[PDB]
Formats: sequence, C-alpha cells, structure tokens
Amino acid sequence: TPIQQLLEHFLRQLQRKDPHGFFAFPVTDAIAPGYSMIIKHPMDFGTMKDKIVANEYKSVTEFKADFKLMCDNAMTYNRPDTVYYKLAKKILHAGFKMMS
Ligand SMILES: NC(=O)c1ccc2nc(N)sc2c1
Repeated sequence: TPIQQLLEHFLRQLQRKDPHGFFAFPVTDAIAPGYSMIIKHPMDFGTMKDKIVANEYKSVTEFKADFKLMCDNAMTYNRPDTVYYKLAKKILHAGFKMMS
C-alpha cells in the first residue's frame, strides 16, 4: 500500500543513521542490565519493520510515535554521557526533520 511503501522508505532512511545497529533489535537484559525492569514499552527498528509488514501502522503519526518511543526509551535507560543516549537524541531530532 502507499502507506506501507512510505513507511518502508522512512525506516530505511532512519536505519542508515544507526550503522552499528544499536537500535536494530530488541535490547536484551544481558546487554543492558535491568532493561526490562526500567522500560515498560520497548521498541526497536526490527519490531517497527515487522509492524509495517503486518500492516499495523495506519498513519504516519503512528509510525513516528514508535520511532520516538524507541529514542525516548534509549534516553531514559542510558546515561547522557553514553554513545547510545547521544545517538538516540541525534536521530530523534534528525529523523523527525527528515520525515517532515
Ligand atoms: N537501544 C539501547 O538502549 C541500547 C542499545 C545497545 C546497548 N549496548 C549497551 N552496552 S547498553 C545499550 C543500550
């Protein structure tokens, strides 16, 4: 569908900004201790892709909200001086601008 095509385009462009794949897959507690205790609504680019394919996004607004959730989670869990926090903040702002 038109929406699925646009969201696939946005997702490709957003993922290009995360070359290490820090946000490619759900965060594991092994990698990030206590993550599942701290973050109630996890999100990641892979989950977003699956939601596109399942036709679960009915508006760009819904997709943007999941992107923001992913970034907000990273800025809640990781301390500001970490690579993960800095990239989440950078890609949140740049990603919203790109989609506009
Ligand atoms: N999405 C995240 O918040 C995230 C991703 C990767 C990662 N690697 C760590 N050692 S902490 C951590 C957190």
